[PDB]
Amino acid sequence: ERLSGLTDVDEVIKDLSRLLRKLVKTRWIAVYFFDRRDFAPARSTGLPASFLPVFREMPLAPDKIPLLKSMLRKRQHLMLTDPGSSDLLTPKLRKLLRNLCVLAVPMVVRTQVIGAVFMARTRDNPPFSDAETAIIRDLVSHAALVVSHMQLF
Amino acid sequence: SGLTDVDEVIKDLSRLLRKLVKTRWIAVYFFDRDFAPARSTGLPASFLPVFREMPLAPDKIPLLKSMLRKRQHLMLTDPGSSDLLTPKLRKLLRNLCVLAVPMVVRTQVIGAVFMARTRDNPPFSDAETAIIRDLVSHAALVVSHMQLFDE
Repeated sequence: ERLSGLTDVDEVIKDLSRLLRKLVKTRWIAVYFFDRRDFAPARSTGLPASFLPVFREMPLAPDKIPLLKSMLRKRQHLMLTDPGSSDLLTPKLRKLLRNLCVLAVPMVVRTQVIGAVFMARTRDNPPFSDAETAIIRDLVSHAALVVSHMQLF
Repeated sequence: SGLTDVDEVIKDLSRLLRKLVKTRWIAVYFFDRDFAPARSTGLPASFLPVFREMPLAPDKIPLLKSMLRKRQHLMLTDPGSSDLLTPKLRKLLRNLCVLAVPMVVRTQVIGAVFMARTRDNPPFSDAETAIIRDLVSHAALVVSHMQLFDE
């Protein structure tokens, strides 16, 4: 009956996160929307409790984080299999993510980036495969289209 | 140019269902007031003309009417003896266990997925139907958005 009940972007992101975790083995998932020129934290699932305040308060600025600027410019996914030693991250982020393989998937609708989904698992596990990534990219693209219809209001 | 379309979502749903829940076949329909064939996977050759040309009318098939009213998935382990089917479907499906799953967005039925196994194999379990519900709900919402705002 009211538009608010039909445009609930957070329930879309919750459902997306749950389904991804059920389909692909992951330590955690962190979803951001593209605002202010930067990515704002939307929802995480599986982060260690101590890192939840960090996630909730830390915007991600492409101008500070080369990986993110690349993802945004190319409108394509990127994976870091050794973030600890990557110049494409901030010193802060290299340390935070040092034990992790990180897949960065932009939320793209037509030609535009509206957000990003980051998925992580520990580096002693195999990196995300092409097969896993194909599923992820599909599901994120579905969610992005839905969210974009909703954010029109 | 969009990163997906209704056809690609249905192919994706079909692939994931087939991967995660072993079936003989699946058949997906859109709800129009009857169900129109969308795509099948795994049907024998001889029945592809039947699938392509047999709309399913709830007014004629009580099982489908129940599915549509209740917004519930329904399983028949013995279609041959079932009063909730037509003579045609009783014969067609006599050797199978069939799960009927509605494609629902906020109470609205937009389609259905039928999944079959042979009667000789284990029927679908509650664990299997939970997986199915999750996948079908996702597809339903995306498809409904596309049908409404993009097509």
